[PDB]
Amino acid sequence: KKLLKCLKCLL
Amino acid sequence: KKLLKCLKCLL
Repeated sequence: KKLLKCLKCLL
Repeated sequence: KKLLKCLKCLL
């Protein structure tokens, strides 16, 4: 939903 | 996290 959130979610 | 959830989350 946001870029830093995406990184946190994927990792 | 899961594929159908991703679709729902993106759209």
